[PDB]
Amino acid sequence: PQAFFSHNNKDKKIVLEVLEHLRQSLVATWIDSLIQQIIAGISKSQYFLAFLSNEYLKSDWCWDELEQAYALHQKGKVKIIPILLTNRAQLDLNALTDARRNFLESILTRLKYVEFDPHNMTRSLGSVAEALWQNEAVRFEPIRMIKVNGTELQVVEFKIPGSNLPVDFLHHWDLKIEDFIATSPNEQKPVKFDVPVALYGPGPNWLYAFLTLPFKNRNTVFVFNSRTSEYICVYSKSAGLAPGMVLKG
Amino acid sequence: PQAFFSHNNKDKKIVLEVLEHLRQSLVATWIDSLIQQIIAGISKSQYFLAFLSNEYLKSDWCWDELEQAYALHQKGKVKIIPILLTNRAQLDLNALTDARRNFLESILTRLKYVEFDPHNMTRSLGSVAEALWQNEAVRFEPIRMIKVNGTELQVVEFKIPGSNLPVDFLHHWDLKIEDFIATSPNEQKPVKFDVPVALYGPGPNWLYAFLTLPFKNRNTVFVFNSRTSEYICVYSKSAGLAPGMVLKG
Amino acid sequence: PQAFFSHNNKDKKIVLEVLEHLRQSLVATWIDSLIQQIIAGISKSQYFLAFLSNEYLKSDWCWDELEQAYALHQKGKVKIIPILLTNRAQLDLNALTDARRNFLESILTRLKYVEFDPHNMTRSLGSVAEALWQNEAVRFEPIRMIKVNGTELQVVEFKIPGSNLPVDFLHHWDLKIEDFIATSPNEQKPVKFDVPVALYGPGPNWLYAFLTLPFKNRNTVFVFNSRTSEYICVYSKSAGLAPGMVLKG
Amino acid sequence: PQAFFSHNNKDKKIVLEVLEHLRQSLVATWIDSLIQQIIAGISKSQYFLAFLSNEYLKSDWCWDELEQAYALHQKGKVKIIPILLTNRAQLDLNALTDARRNFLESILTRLKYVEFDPHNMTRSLGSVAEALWQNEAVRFEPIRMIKVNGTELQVVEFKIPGSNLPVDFLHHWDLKIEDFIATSPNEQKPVKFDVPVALYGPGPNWLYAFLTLPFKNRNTVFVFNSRTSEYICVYSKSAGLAPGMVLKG
Amino acid sequence: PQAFFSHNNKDKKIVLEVLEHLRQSLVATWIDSLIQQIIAGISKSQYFLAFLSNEYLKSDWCWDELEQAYALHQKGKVKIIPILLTNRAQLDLNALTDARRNFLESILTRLKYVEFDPHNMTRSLGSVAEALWQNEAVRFEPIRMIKVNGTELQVVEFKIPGSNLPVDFLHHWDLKIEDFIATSPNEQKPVKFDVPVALYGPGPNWLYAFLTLPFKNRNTVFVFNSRTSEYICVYSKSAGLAPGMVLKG
Amino acid sequence: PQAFFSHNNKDKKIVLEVLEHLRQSLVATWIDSLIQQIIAGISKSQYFLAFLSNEYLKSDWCWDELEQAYALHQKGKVKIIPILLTNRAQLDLNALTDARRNFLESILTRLKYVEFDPHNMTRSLGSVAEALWQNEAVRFEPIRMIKVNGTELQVVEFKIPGSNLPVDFLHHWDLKIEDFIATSPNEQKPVKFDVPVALYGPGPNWLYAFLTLPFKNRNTVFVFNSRTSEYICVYSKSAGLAPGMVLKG
Amino acid sequence: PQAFFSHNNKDKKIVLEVLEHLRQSLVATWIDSLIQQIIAGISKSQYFLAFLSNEYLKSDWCWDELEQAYALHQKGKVKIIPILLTNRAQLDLNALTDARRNFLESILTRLKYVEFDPHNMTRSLGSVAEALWQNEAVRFEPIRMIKVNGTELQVVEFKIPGSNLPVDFLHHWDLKIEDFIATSPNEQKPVKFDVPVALYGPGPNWLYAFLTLPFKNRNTVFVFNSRTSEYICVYSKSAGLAPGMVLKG
RNA sequence: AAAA
RNA sequence: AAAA
RNA sequence: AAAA
RNA sequence: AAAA
RNA sequence: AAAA
Repeated sequence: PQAFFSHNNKDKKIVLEVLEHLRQSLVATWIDSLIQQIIAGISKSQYFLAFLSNEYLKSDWCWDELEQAYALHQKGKVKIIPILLTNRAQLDLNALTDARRNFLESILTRLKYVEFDPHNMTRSLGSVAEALWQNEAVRFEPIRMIKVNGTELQVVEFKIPGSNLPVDFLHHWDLKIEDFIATSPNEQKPVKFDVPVALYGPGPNWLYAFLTLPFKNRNTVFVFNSRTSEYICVYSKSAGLAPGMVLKG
Repeated sequence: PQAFFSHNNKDKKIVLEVLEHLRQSLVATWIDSLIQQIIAGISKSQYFLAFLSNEYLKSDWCWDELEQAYALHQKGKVKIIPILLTNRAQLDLNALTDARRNFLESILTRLKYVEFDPHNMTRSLGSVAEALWQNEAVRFEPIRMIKVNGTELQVVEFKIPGSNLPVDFLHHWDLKIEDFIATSPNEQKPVKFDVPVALYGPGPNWLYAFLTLPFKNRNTVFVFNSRTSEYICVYSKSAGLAPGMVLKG
Repeated sequence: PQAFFSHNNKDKKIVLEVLEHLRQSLVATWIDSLIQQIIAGISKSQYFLAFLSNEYLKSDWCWDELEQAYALHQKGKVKIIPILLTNRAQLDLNALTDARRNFLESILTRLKYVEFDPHNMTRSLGSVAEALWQNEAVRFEPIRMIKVNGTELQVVEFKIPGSNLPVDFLHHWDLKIEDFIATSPNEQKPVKFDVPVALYGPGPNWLYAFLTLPFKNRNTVFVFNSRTSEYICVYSKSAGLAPGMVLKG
Repeated sequence: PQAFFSHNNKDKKIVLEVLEHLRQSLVATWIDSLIQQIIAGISKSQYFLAFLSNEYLKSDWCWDELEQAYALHQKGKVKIIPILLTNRAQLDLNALTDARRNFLESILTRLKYVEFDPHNMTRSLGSVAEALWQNEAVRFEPIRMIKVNGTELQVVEFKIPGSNLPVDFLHHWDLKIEDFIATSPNEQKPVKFDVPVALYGPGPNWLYAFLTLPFKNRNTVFVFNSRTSEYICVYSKSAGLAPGMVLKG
Repeated sequence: PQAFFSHNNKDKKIVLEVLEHLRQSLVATWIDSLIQQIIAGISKSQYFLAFLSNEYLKSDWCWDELEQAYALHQKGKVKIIPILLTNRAQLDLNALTDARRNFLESILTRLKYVEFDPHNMTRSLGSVAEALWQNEAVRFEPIRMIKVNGTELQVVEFKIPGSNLPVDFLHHWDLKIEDFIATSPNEQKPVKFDVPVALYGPGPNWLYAFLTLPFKNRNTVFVFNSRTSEYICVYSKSAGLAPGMVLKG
Repeated sequence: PQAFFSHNNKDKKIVLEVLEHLRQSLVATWIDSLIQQIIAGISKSQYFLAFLSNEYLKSDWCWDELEQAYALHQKGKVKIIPILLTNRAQLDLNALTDARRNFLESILTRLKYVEFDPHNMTRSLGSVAEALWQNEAVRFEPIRMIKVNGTELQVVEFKIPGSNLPVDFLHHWDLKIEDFIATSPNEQKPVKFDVPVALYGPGPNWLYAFLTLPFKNRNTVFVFNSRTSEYICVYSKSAGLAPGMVLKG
Repeated sequence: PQAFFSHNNKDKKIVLEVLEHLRQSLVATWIDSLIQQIIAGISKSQYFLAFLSNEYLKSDWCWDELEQAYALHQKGKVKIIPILLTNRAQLDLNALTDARRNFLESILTRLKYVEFDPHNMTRSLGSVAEALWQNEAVRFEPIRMIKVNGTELQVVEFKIPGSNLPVDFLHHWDLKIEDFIATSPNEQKPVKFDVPVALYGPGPNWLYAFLTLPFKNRNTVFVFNSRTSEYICVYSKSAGLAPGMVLKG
């Protein structure tokens, strides 16, 4: 799923680490218009991340985007997730005009908002991630760079809400993965360059085949089997790795 | 009230934000002598801001000015507010001569000093302002650049010690306000050019009359009435503003 | 507020004295058409003074002016205050036509009239003034040339019926105090030229701010503080009058 | 309570001194229409005063005013009290028409009247106040200029008929003290300007607080305590009047 | 009443809440010389707050302050209360010299101290209040905000030691309330800005009048009557409320 | 503004003295066609002074000039001010035919006329100027021969009706000073040759600069400042007249 | 004001650019004797710009010039402003003779001097102008060329120290504008030839007048009015403009 | 009239 | 065979 | 009239 | 009329 | 064959 970030200029510091955190969660991002890019791809387009803040509301340029963002939000192409950088109590509602105020208090109630606090980032980041995935198909936890039995790998863990997926789910998905693979060691990407990749999480056989398949000629692939709770190598794109060696988890 | 700033050029990096914050507090400053300018105006001349530091006391010129400043301070013409850039414990007291040392500790104990800390910026500047307003009449908080109900205005805050003021207090005041009004947008002044000016805080009616009058032909003036706790416009020097419109606060 | 005077040339001896007393009461006066001047300004345009007299009812030009005034009075844009030059008993009703008698009786009975007698100037002038402010907001009193502490002053006394005013009340006031200030000693104006002006009577802070603000560069202003019950100087334009003098009252 | 005075110009000498007497009893008095002023305020609007006299009944304009007042008085919105300038025996009933005589005879019997005699001013004035206050709430007394211990005070003495009030009495109490205070020494008001006021009469604590509160910045306030039967200064406005002095009254 | 705080900066963290709790008790607080500030106002000047701590007893600068504080306490100008941050058993009495030691034990026995602890903070806070209010007049329990019947309000609790007060008690009271009313919502003070205030507690009528009177144009005032036990509105400064409503307990 | 005079030779003795008075008011005059001179310059070209006189009604050549002037007035190019040499009652309307008697009554009733009596010469001149400046912008008063402090000075006084001017006013102001100045002492002009001039009357600074500017190398200029109310010399042209002298007018 | 320059020929590179900026601030300079030129004009002769440098102290012909300037400075004809080309710390005081050295340490201490350094042109040039007008009347900021709405324009910005000027201040003023007007584009002058000049900065009307007259037949004049904050044209010396358009800021 |  |  |  |  |  791709995402759009609308935020005020005073908050570069508090945006990218949210921006980056979503990137390691394999969520496509585009920071910098945003309105015409809404009409792109599938009906499951994207979620508007309105980084609501006191100084954000004093920018009319920021306000008009949120106006058009909600204007086509009702028609169903997008749902807006407004993250309050500050607590709802001390949002300065008096400065806005009555039309602006009534428009703000509308969406804040009938549509669920997420509060953000820089002091406790861990629960703050998770709240946005949970809000992002709340109305979604199979989840995607951030990539963990872990070490097992002396070898290094990055694990891609995905959680399936409920138990079953639609049989034709892959037709409507929008998470082609090959653009998340780093091409150079210095390049920052969710998947490190030439680092072994492991898939974790229970799921159907077609889901697993759909994920490792684009990894050919890119990275060694590891698969986790619950029968013995271990990782299994399927692709050997680097020396010292054989297809089928086992790592004890 | 005017203020004279005595300092050495090594601590230049910190003095401007001290006086810049002080200038928004409707406090006149005079950095660049200071001795002969003491004898000017009313017996409520000024306060001597001696920015005491280890390198400050190492300069013979920086010492003699304080000597004369204290010499006529005993006559009561001026009071000195000592600012310690470095905490008193690590002050290089040994480098001074015995006559120099005995003089320095004399003012330090019998006269209250203000401890300064670059890290705790907000509280430290408040303490300096507090000492300035400690022995003064009605206070003057720094100008807050606020916007309320779609219109942007600069507010003026004043706090009165006790409950009452002398009837002839305006006779002995030295705070003419036409020297704090900006003439051009680029040059800095406590009162921004053409920006609506607001008066807040309880006070006598004659105090209000003395303040709004010099703003004629300069800026739109706003007054706060506690009966409805809202703002009232008295002067309309700009388009789109009518005398008597009410701002919700 | 402005006022339109309807009178016959034999009553010219008395209208100007009424006009002057109304002028000294800070009421704008318009003597010399009047019909099209009615539709100008806001809904609180003026109050029509019908100086009813025996000869006034004998003029065809004077009759039709009243009729159109009443025609617009029904609309509520203007109202007519009938001032009786002679007593109602001795009014020449027989000479008038049947329509004129009925029209005169309709306005004299359904709308309260004012009885005027040359013998009692003080009460008659006050009743004329009282009828002007009965349905009006905060009251104005004639300017008084009063000398206190050996210093000459003029007073602008305003009385508030009900001790409460609308918050946006000034938005609907029709009076520019500048036009009442004389630009020359020979000019006839409610406020004399270079004579200090004093404000008296209870009122909100914003009313005091609005009233004395246009006085800048025109006259020195004084206000009343009921806490100590004496006048205080707030403006220094004349020689020897610093801002802050206190004059007992 | 408000009061509307209906009288003939022959009794003009007597009504104002009756009007002035009721004014000192903190009764709002309106002399100068009267019909459309009935529809204003609360159900306890006012008490119509019919100054019945031989000449008064001889005027058609005055007669129809009483007819309208009684006609809507049967609705209970207002009550009329007849004050007889002449005694009932010598009233000119024969001059009245049969409908007028029956109408006057109807009201004079079913509704209680008050007799007025010029020689007995002291008794007659008390009866007028008693009739207004026989069917009314907490009663006041006319203001007395008394001097205790060399201090001038104006006692506002009040009485409670029954020593029991509704707990929400102040909700419908249409008595605003602000309008009864003098803004100038020459102003005719029940409360004189700058003269300290004194509260007398047993009652609930909150009743006092409602009365003294508007006096802030207006007059020095005194309150009577029955524990020592002595007065207490609670406001310090005039010179030398500290809040807390004791007067043996 | 006023209070002066002398302490060491390692105890600066814990002192403020005691001061902040004390401020809520409508008790004037002065933290930051002090020795010359003792001679001010009436003989009931303040109470000295000696926060005795093991760190405190090692400061020569802090010790000598206690000397003149105790010295003029013998004259009866001020009475000192010692607050022991640590329990008396573990005070480092061995560090002090003999002369300093005999000084400290002397003031500990003949003068009542208070025992303090940070675990049982509530009782510890109450004990300090009791010591201050033991020798004082009618008490003042800290302001509490209670939402009764859907309207927010604050209660000013006052309790009278014994049963009565001197008739001239108001003269020497140093508790003018205006020093405790906030002017802005953000700035902290015992009385919140624009919040309705209520007076609850038995007392004489003049005491009630003296309290609500300074609140005009500041906050809405409520008075408690024990006859039926609700709050009675006397002042109406906020929209939606009128003087006369009742708040059932 | 321009002025075109239409009159008969019988009133030539009085026409030029009215023209001279209007010339002294800085009004441009053209005496001796006029019909084709109407279409010249700007829309606010001039005002037709129709000197209505009985003999003028007997000269058909004068009649036809009025006919087109009315016709061109109807489109708004010019406005006619009819001046009555004789009063309305004695006007010879009977000798005029039906078409002409209907012609004049339309102007006399629908358009305001000016009454002129040679006896009240001063009032007549004022009414002529008053009508001329009634529909105009800032007015120009007659220039007086005033001596102050031993200096001969010609003062130019103006008055702003309403004390407000369009900001772009100078673009459409058809008032050039250069043609009102005298080249030789014997030449008749509103401005005397080589006599120093002054500016008086409140107004914007750009208005003052515009009026004095054409005086370079022409006359010595003075200005009036209301701060001290003394004339200020700004031009050093005549001998002994330095720029900067103070003239106590 | 006037200006005399004292410098050494090695520092020719810097002085003329200091002169160039000072000339742009409308100060006439005289670089190339100087001693006899002091007795010329008024008591406010000029400010002696002593460009102190290491080599300047090494020229005997340059030194005695300073002594005569200083010696006559005691008479108050001129005040000397010393500019330090190099810092005071490494000034070659040892090379100078005892009399010469003592003369230098005299002037350097009792009169304020100016430090100048290459690396910062802007502060160095501003500080020179700052001390240039520290003891002088209304300041004249350097001429700046600003094109507004497509119209090229040069602005002369002047600011008044304090709030008021002496009424006869123009008598002693030494800023004859005609000496700063260019006659040809090629030559350099503070005012560009044929380029319109705009007047900016609050001030009295007469001061505004004093500057515009010397511009007639020379350059187009513009005046900034703060009522609406644009520039108003009063003189038309160039085609395409006639006095009166508005240049919105 | 010291929560009337 | 889209870095085999 | 000391945020009426 | 001291940026009206 | 939905971590076989």
